[PDB]
Amino acid sequence: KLSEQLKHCNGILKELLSKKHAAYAWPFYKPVDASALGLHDYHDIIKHPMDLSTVKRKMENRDYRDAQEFAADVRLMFSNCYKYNPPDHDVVAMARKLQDVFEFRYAKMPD
Ligand SMILES: CCNC(=O)c1ccc(OCc2ccccn2)c(-c2cn(C)nn2)c1
Repeated sequence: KLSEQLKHCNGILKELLSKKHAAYAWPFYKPVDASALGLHDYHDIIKHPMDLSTVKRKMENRDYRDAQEFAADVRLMFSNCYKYNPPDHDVVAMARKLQDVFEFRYAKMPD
């Protein structure tokens, strides 16, 4: 939502939030509510929380100046998941699948 590359980023963001990917994207829709989920060590392990609603707010507010800055937040969101959770947890399988969607479309960035 701005430059050509940021339009491509906004397109990816809309796809990640779309019903097409909802079966595995839903844990990433909103900030992790650590207290609600009983994850009382979450904010000791994850210094920089990130989620798709925060990425959406930042895109809407024209916070991202380029595609690289947008991608860094999306990857931070996945990295937090891989850091906090055992690699055999259901949420990690969901993260892997949504990251596959992200990486393959991000690679189609217009020059
Ligand atoms: C290391 C222990 N982890 C958790 O106890 C845990 C539980 C639910 C989560 O999210 C809701 C969710 C996801 C998938 C299936 C069912 N419920 C999470 C979680 C969510 N995110 C983004 N990262 N971890 C962790």
